[PDB]
Amino acid sequence: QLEPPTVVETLRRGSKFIKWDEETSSRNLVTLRVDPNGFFLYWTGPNMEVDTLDISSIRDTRTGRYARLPKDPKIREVLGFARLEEKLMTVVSGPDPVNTVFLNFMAVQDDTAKVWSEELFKLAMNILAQNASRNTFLRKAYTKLKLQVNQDGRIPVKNILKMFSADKKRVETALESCGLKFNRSESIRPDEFSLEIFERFLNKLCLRPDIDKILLEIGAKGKPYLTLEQLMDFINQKQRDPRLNEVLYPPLRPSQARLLIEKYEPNQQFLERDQMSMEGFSRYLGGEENGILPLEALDLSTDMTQPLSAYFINSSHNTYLTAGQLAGTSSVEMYRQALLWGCRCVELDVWKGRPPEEEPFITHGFTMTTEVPLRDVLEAIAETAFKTSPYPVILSFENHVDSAKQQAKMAEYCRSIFGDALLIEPLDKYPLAPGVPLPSPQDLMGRILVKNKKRTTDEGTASSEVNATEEMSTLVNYIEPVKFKSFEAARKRNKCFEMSSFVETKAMEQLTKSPMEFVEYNKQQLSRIYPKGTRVDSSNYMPQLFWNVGCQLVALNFQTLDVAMQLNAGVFEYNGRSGYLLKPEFMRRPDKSFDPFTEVIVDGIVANALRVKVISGQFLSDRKVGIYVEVDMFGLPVDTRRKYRTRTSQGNSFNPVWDEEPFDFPKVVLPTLASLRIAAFEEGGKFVGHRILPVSAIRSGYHYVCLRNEANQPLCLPALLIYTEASDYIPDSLMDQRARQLAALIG
Ligand SMILES: [Ca+2]
Repeated sequence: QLEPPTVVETLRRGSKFIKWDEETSSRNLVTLRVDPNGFFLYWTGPNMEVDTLDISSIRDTRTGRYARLPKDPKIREVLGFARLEEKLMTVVSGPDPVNTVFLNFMAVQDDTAKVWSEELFKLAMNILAQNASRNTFLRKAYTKLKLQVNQDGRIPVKNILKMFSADKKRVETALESCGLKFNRSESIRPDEFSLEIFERFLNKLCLRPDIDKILLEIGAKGKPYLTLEQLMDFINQKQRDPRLNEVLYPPLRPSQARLLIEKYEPNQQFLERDQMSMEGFSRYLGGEENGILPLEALDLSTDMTQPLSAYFINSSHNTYLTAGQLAGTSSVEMYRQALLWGCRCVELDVWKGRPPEEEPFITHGFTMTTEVPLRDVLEAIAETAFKTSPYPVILSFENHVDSAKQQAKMAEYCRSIFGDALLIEPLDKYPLAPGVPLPSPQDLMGRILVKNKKRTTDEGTASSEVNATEEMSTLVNYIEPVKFKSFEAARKRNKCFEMSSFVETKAMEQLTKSPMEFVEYNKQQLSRIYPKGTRVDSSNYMPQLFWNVGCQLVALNFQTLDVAMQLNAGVFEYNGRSGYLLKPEFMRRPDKSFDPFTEVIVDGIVANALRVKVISGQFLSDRKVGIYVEVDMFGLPVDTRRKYRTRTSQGNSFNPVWDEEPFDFPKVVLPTLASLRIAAFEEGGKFVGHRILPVSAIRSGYHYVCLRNEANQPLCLPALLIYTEASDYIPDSLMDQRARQLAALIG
């Protein structure tokens, strides 16, 4: 039921806006249009050149009172400064939550900005628009070329030369072949640059012997075409998924297989005889029908009824910072970016107020950073708590205010800002008695829970907390922190609404010492882990180390995107970006038990066996440089193999072909926790793209994988071509041993 991106009628034609820059302090009058496929937001600016904004890279559009107000008096004199409030709209785009740009537009009509903001936020955060197929990204590149015209309304050659900048001579060679004007400028009329000419230009620019090898291997030892039984047997032999059932996902019939030939083959002579040439099969391999993940993977199809303790929750740590821990600058924008990305547990370190006024502020503990006040932070959390996923957001207070007047001021702020969302009273079905589990995420849709006390040197400043008052301890009902004594002692206590906060090193000690008791603890209560205090440059531990034993709130640092943050943002993308993933069956049922450090297969869990072979790649860069591709697998410490690599291609960043043996992962013990990680690098270590695929729902056969950038935003051109084969498994000093097992996962 996930819709395709549909551009409404009032955006295809476009309205008028008054784009104002705060820096240049200027006024222009532009017209905002969205192209009919839903790819760009383009406008003809003052310099007669069409500016474009990629609509997939929009983080937030905010209008009304949340929009940016001008602080230059002369630009308010220009705009004439309360109906003038709601005619504002700002668009927030960028490649990571830190380095965001702003685009300010003021409408000229009456009540258009609300419709424009809502339609742009719907077109940006779409699910099927992000997980598209390969042909859609090629058409996205074509629409990018068709929009950006010059002052004479033609397409200059320099845009085509800046697109495929990994060569020169083949570009004008193929343009001379296809019948195009190759020159310095050449002023190409857009009528003679339709989509078929673009497809001919790409097919004569990049020759594909790999698809010729695939056509050689799938039974076309006769040259030209494919018959119905050959194409049907290719699909039903290679492209199946043998883990599923043959009665729920039925095999392909020729009556359904004729529609693919009627849809993809361009040649009318092969079509009447029901055949498929090479030019049609190459179009088939990147369509809607043959993707890398099925559409059930990203749809909100997870059973959201289980207790809250059975859910990996996307969390953050020191969300106010934007740089290193010591001398950073605190900012309120990072709360909005974290909540709009999909984080659900943010942090607040509150401090006491000054003599002359009274206000608590948020900053790091005496390391000489900046200061933001608490009211703006709570307003930003109230604004962007449910703009992306209607599911409960846990606030994590780290209180330091010792003057109870300011504590009652903070409690009154929290009550007056949020409203009905804040969980001020416990629920009817679930009381706070020893014996009853936590509520469900479905029961708390749209609510906000706080985490405060209710009446060391490595932990940072989060160990000298202050005791509560009778005002701020009313709000703490379901998630209340408590000091951790033992596992059997906190298991005989049987109070499910407790939770404990660890530091990274104490959690590593508890994981190496007694893992089964840690898993049995995590079936009932919540447990949050934050990184240590030694990390002054905002590094990240690998969160799989604590996802293995069922920790729910594994807090990370959102400012820097290393491999840990890449894995976190990649694995919480599924389940509709809701921020909640379900734990597997053997870590939330109280009768089953298993060791997380096992090395043989676990009874009652069906193992898998995966085999990945990289074939080729396309348009991976914009310069002559080599390319190599990495394949890693995270998971349980028996499954984690992150050594594999391919040989470096020579100077082919345009169509390199690798040719070696596949990478075998022949015994995956717990398959519904492993996460395959394909990544491509230039020679020397420059990052190109990566892609996170879970092993529980990856397809088999030849597929196109479209790489993403560091913050999981879809790149247009670069795309690998892999061949995977998933199948069911057919069988043929202690602390030293635990650290030896954890070495490859730590890295
Ligand atoms: Ca903190």
